[PDB]
Amino acid sequence: SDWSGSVPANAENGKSTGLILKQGDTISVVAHGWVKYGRDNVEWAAPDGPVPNNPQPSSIATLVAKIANKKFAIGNGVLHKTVPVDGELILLFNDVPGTFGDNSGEFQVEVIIESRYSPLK
Ligand SMILES: OC[C@H]1O[C@H](OC[C@H]2O[C@H](O[C@]3(CO)O[C@H](CO)[C@@H](O)[C@@H]3O)[C@H](O)[C@@H](O)[C@@H]2O)[C@H](O)[C@@H](O)[C@H]1O
Ligand SMILES: [Ca+2]
Repeated sequence: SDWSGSVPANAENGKSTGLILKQGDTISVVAHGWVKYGRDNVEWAAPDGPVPNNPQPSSIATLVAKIANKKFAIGNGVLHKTVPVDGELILLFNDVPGTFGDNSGEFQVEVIIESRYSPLK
């Protein structure tokens, strides 16, 4: 993997991967494991999001990619997706701001930069 590490659910600013992406690059991601987005026994999330017996609002408590303050869905993973904007890849458990204090656990995530942008010409 270009980067492998943990994404803590309680990190309100996510986990910086150090991968500096450019528009037109392609990346793949897979994310494993389980986190809590609250203290109650039902408030569990996979990267794809809350367990559906306790749904939360759109995008909340899901694993997203933050690139230059833009957010993109990742969830359990993506394959060979084109990057739309330049920026460092930050992986984030997208809880509601200010509600990370009751979060626990971490995802195990792998990122591969499948290609760096180069046009056919
Ligand atoms: O949406 C993100 C948010 O989800 C959870 O909070 C929403 C949850 O709040 C209330 O649930 C309880 C009731 O006591 O209140 C706390 C809120 O932190 C929960 O632990 C507990 O279940 C509502 O009554 C529920 O309908 C609603 O789903 C999570 O707790 C927050 O930290 C935040 O991540
Ligand atoms: Ca929370």
